Amino acid sequence: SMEQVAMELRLTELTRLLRSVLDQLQDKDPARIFAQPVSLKEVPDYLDHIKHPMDFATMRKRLEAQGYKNLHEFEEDFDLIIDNCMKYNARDTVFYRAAVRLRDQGGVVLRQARREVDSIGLE
Ligand SMILES: COc1cc2c(cc1OC)CN(C(C)=O)CC2
Repeated sequence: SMEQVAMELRLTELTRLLRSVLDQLQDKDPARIFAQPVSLKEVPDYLDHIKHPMDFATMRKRLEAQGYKNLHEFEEDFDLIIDNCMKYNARDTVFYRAAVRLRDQGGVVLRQARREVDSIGLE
């Protein structure tokens, strides 16, 4: 149907905006602490601690398969990256501190992304 096509154009547009958001967020991680899944070879007990792992590579895979239906679902995954890290690692670690900085700097980006999604009506 034409309606289904229109929907898919909207999803494609959202995906384009979210790709830009994701790039901007990952720039705020120059250490690449959050670029890849935490390795279960180097951290074998990780899944005992964290029930829903997330990282930028995994987000990007879902993104390019148009797997985010709205900004909220994307934000959920971003929050998982930050929140998992702040649980697993202690406050005095480079990991925890990197998560705080990512959260603080990313909020700026996400604040405007929400306005843009609403404004352009991508949902
Ligand atoms: C072995 O290598 C790494 C280990 C970890 C991280 C990053 C790494 O390399 C980039 C990040 N971490 C998080 C997000 O909890 C702690 C574990």
